[PDB]
Amino acid sequence: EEVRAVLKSFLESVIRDSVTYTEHAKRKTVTSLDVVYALKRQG
DNA sequence: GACTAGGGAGTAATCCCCTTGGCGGTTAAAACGCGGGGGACAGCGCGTACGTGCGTTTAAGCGGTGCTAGAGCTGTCTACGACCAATTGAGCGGCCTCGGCACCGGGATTCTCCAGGG
Repeated sequence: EEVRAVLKSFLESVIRDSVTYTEHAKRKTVTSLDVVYALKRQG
């Protein structure tokens, strides 16, 4: 249950950043560059 | 044309305020030490909550398919942004307050310890 909580607290952000990338991409399809760009900001 | 008179600069003396070192006096913070006690931790017991073996199924990968709506590039124009300065006012550079902040006292209030009995 705890690891379920931590994944719910991690993946929602690592897909919300991709959502913002799609918003600032005029693009309905997630691509590798956009998702990796939104992802690497974690560290 | 020859020499005369006066004042700010050239030379110089006065003042004098400004600091370099060392040394002594004195308060505050840091430095050191003890009695004792509360925090750290061993020894241990256990139970119950997982560590593990095996039966019996749903499900991701498998193997393939038929396309379908969103993504990349091809012109093309045109609304707009980076190119001089006048401006003139939005705002900063320097000064002068009295007020909120600084901070401590008298007191009410509150937080804590004990040796006993209750």
